Amino acid sequence: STGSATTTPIDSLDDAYITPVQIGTPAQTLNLDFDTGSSDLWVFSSETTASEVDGQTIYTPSKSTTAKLLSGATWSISYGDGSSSSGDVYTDTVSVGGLTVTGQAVESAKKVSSSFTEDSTIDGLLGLAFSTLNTVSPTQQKTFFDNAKASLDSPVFTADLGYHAPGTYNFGFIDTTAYTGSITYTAVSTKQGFWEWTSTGYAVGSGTFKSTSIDGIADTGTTLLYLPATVVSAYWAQVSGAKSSSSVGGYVFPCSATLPSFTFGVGSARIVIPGDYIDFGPISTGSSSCFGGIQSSAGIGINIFGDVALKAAFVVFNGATTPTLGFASK
Repeated sequence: STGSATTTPIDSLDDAYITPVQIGTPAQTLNLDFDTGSSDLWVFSSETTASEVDGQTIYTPSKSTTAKLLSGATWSISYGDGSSSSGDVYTDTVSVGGLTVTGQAVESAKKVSSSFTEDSTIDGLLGLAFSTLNTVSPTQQKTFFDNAKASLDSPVFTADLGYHAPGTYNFGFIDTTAYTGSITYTAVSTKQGFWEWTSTGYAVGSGTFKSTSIDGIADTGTTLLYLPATVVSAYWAQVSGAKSSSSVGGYVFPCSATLPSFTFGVGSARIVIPGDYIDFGPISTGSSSCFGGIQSSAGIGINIFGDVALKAAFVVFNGATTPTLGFASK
């Protein structure tokens, strides 16, 4: 089998991407944030504290004839950005772009933190990291991809995120029309449960390429590109007027400035992030100070190849017995 779904930016900045997901019988369609940095499929629901729901579409398990309570099961998650949620668990039928899993753990939120409530466009998350990070207790549950894997034509999914535009998640096949050149595959460590890999280096604009190993994760659920402070300093030094602002919480720059591209290494291959991808607009409405899309990972404890980087590439998440990542230009 295969599946293919369009993923759509939630706003004009590509702060995140939502993908429609069918849950239950009859189908309840929710717009979920596909997140290769986590491993829980959780949704706003009829069980979510009323005051914490503000415009989201909810899953109502009582209206699904295929929903079954996973008795005794609870979940609770906290994300790198400080947000969180928790609740109980049902199993139900879940379909993504024509690909159907029966008996998928659907984690129903009883509580969500403010940032989720405040974002009316995201109805939940669909985790695509490794199932070892799944938070369901006492019995850990598998991700949608893990459950679908054996049935797929090939045990892979691909992320093709758009710049200020929709893109595509495919399951079970590689669309050879979606990228230019060849796909370069690179080793993955699953030891922290992430799609973790090592970039071979970087370049700033037309500058010479610096060969240096950068360990990080391919994370569709993170907006920006978070890299070591040295790398990030080298980038923003090439932007007139840029500075790191402790009050704002990272690098900012005047919108009158021209942003250089940023290139990262995949083996001997090279992915170029155009400068425009690194602009995240005014820090506040009307401000001439713009927020940068490349920021320091210092104090996160891991480097994160988030949407800023991934949307410059066609990315293969290869779930073969030994997982790998593939990157192509497009």
